[PDB]
Amino acid sequence: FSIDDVAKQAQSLAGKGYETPKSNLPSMKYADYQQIQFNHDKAYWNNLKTPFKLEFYHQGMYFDTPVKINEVTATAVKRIKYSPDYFTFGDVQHDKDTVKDLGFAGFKVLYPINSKDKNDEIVSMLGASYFRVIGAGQVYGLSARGLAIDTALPSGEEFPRFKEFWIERPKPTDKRLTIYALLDSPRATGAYKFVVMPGRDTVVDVQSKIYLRDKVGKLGVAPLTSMFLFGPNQPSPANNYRPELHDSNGLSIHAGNGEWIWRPLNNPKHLAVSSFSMENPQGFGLLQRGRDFSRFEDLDDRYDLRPSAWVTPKGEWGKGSVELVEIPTNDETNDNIVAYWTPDQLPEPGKEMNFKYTITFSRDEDKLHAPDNAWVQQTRRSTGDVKQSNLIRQPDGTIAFVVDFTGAEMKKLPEDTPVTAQTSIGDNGEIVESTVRYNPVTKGWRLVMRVKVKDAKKTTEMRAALVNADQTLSETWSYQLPANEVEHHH
Ligand code: NA
Repeated sequence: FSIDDVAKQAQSLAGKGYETPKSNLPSMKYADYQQIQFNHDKAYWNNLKTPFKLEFYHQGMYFDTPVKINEVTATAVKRIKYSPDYFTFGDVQHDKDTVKDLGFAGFKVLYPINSKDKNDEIVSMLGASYFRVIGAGQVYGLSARGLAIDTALPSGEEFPRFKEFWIERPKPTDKRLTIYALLDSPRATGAYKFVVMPGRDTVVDVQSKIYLRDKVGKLGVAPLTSMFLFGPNQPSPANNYRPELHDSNGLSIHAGNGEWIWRPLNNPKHLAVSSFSMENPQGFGLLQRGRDFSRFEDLDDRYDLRPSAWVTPKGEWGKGSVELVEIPTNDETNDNIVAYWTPDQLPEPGKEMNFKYTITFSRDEDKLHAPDNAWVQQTRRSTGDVKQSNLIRQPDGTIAFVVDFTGAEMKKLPEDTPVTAQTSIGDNGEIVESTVRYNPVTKGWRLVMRVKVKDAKKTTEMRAALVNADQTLSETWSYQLPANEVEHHH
């Protein structure tokens, strides 16, 4: 069994009219749902000699369609049948006749990633083509997807879904788990081979074969979905003991031409789409830079322990854009950040597309960056004059940003190193002041940029990179001041 077996099924589906899935759920309040729990004593492979274990999700609410799950042993492909016996329901029905047409909603993978005597979750595959992944000592944060379609387009995003999985039984000695997945969507289908490698960083190897059943406005490859409520770049308007609240705070990109770009995330008042056009992207990911607990202070959610996800393409992906979508949100309950690679041109429907890449879920951001290129540790917004601290100061139309850089090589540079800053700003803004100074506390350099906005109702974009005389010392801080962000009222 290989990806070809799945691809064959994908190609077939792509050559026929799309079959809209039909709900198979009978009569549910969320409270009741939370009562349906998987009997940990029923973990798949709990009887096998293998560190990996499987658990399943039960249908209910908006998980109104099932996914088929098969196990791939050395000699056979066995369909893992759904049974209410895998779960405990307590208060809910679950009659062997009321759950007759039910199947699994999704599945999770367990592994002793933290300690030998505990099978902790490391992967969760549930809903559309979404899945969550974590490394050692981490807590669930951002999600990845098998594919994204027409995201942020006025015509409406199309959400493909994984309808079937093939999980091969690992040898007792295996440290990796292979998962195959069949993806179906109104205008697209696909075949995936996932290879999950748990560790300090849990790395997922991805190979896919996508087929368009019909042309689409936008194809999102290797998508990531996260959440950003507020942070020092745009602090919470309402009092909150939490200084920050987010699963990611920036989009990191290693451009086709070698430049490193860092786009701090926002929670704009209006839908924001940012496109970084390039050819052959070397890498991109939604990162969580700054993991000291004091940035978050939340003991229940532990944002400080949530993974950064870095996508590394295998091969040349050609012309397209690493796109960032920021959605207005008032709550941390719904993800508002999306990132992906979207190709400029697509081949004719039915034509096969091959994408190979790895997704690294890590807490070692410094290791997800080139050592000889400084990165932005944090971005702090402040009123125009950074020297001023008066509490009743009236807006003077100007705004400032304190951007702190640090890095392996930078930490060694001498204090008196004449570090300069190459800046730039869009037509809607003007750079009033731009200074760089050494930070003896961090052993890095601090940039203070003050800019004035011409029209607060329009978007304002600026860029800055630390340079030396002989070279470029840091990634390019690429910031966007959302429209209506610095507007005063009432
Ligand atoms: Na602190």
